[PDB]
Amino acid sequence: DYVIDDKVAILQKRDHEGFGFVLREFTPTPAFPALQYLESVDVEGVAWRAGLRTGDFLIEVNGVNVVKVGHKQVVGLIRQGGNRLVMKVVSVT
Repeated sequence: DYVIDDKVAILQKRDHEGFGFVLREFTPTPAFPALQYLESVDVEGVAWRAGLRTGDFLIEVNGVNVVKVGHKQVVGLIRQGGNRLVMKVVSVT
C-alpha cells in the first residue's frame, strides 16, 4: 500500500547555518505526488531536526501551494523568508 504522511516542517536556522537540503501539465501518482521532492536531507542539519526526509515532496511553501511549480520559483520562495522557512510536506511509503 501507499502510506501518505502529511507533515508541516518549521525550519528555524541560526545565522551561521544553512537548512541542509536539496530539491529536484504535470501528472501525479502517490509515488510522485508533487513536482519538487527532496533529493538530499543532511542528517542532524536544520532540515533534518524539523523532521524532513530524503524523498519528501513539497506541497506548500510559506503559504504558497507549490504542487505544480518549477525549481526557480520554489527556491525564490525558499529564500524569501531568510533564516526561517515553513514548508508543508508529505512522505509516501
